[PDB]
Amino acid sequence: SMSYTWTGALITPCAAEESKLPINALSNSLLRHHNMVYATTSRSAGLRQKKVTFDRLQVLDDHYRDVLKEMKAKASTVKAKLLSVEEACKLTPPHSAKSKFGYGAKDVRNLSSKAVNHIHSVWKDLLEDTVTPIDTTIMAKNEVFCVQPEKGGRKPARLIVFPDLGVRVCEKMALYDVVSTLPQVVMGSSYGFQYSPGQRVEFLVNTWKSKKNPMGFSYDTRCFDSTVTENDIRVEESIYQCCDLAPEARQAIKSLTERLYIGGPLTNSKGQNCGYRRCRASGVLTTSCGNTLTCYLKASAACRAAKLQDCTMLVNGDDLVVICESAGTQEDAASLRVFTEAMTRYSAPPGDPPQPEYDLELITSCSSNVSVAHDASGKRVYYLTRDPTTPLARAAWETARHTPVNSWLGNIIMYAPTLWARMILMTHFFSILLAQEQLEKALDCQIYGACYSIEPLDLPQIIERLHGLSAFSLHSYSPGEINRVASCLRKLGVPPLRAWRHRARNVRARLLSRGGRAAICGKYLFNWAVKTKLKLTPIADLSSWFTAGYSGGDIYH
Ligand SMILES: *[C@H](c1ccc(Br)cc1)[C@H]1SC(=S)N(NS(=O)(=O)c2ccccc2)C1=O
Repeated sequence: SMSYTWTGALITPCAAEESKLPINALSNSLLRHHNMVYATTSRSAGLRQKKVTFDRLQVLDDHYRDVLKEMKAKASTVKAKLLSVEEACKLTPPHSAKSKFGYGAKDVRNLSSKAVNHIHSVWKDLLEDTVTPIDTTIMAKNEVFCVQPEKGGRKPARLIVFPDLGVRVCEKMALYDVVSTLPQVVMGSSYGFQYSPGQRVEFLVNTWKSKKNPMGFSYDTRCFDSTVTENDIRVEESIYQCCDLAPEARQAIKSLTERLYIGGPLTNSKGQNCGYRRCRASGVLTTSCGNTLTCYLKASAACRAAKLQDCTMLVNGDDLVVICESAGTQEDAASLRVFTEAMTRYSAPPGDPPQPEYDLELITSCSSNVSVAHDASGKRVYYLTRDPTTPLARAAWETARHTPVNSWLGNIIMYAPTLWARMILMTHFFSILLAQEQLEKALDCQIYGACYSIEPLDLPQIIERLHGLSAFSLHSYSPGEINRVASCLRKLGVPPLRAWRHRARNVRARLLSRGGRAAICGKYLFNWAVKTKLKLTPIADLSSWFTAGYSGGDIYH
């Protein structure tokens, strides 16, 4: 069926939309080519609609059924429970989109009588009606990027589809525990959200070394959400139903699946009917879990169809990487086309066709790649990195304009061992925090889709816990990594690394002259900036951060 059907009504904005990076002294000192940084807006929604709208002609085979069978067997061993209205309300982000029935995220978190009553009535409607399509709002996402001349154009805005706040609270009650525990059980080590960046690198390296003649590849599905069929979503529901669940959950899950997940009417911000959706909604609680399960199911089946030897996959939503035994270059090339053919039959054709890679560092998955550096003793240390273009463009944007989400802080946390996060992001932001006396100001940042409130002075502790002490001592980075960073800086007009060193020395001294954690930040985060290095001893439970994915799931921790 068609992923979407449009009426003609436009996807409209609910507020003023900034698209250009304003000229600001603070952001200018980080990146000069401001004209290269932009934010997508509803003005390009039409271009995105055209791409995400198409007919899916899914054909399933024995490989697919066999894998599905094994997945259900593992799901049957999982026991999940309903969340109380209180527990679901507590997971609601402080600034989540307010309901259209006269109450908001604030009312929900505070458990206002009006919020709790509407929630109760929505829940009861789910149990009493498992057919009537639930309404959803379609909006254009505003995200920041850097222009890519070679691409031939700017990126169109992504579309987000989400139901009313009351429905979202009910999703949590019926499914938060399921999406939070089921995937790792069904997928095992292949479930990518159970890993911190370091654990991810460890799994990738160990897996790579476990092959006699390693070969790996990432598979990029073109418009994954749109390729997800009504059958995929119902198969996904059957996997959830294999769990040990309370009658109410079972009923609410069937209802949400039939009324929301498999499709429904699309309404713009003006209240007009934009059309109908018959694919995955980007903005529901099950998006990440459903996508991961679906990608895994299809990729696993396609691995068997292609007869790939000793395969090992790592899946994060639609992000997929496969490492296996090579059979020669020509044979690997033929095997990948077979893999692609199967994925296509399963309704998941490629954006870019997959390419066999024989060097681990050259495999980009989930926009990242493993690279190597050395600690103080000269020992090899593998770590996760990525091209810094987007992180830098977003850092500049967030420096000029106050934003609810601080992607720069998530980037420092996730890519703390990288030379770019250390020399540029840490330096630039601590300099600003010092200037504004906001070192103790807590900030919101997304990690695996979930929202966390983090204090920047806690960075040293967070980084040590997540990456170990080596994150503060890495040096002698690879030639490839060094060149990518250097190239990115010239393109964006970002000052050279040597200039950042000078800035860091100044920032470092200022933090050391201050109290508590500020001195620890100066000592640990900027030890790389001084020749006479201090002794980095262990600093005198972030497990919940890397347990499951929640992208588009309206989760606040
Ligand atoms: C790809 C991804 C990148 C790094 C890792 Br360790 C896992 C997966 C996608 S999946 C996802 S959700 N995110 N957002 S994140 O919150 O994991 C994040 C934020 C900032 C830097 C890196 C990762 C991805 O990036």
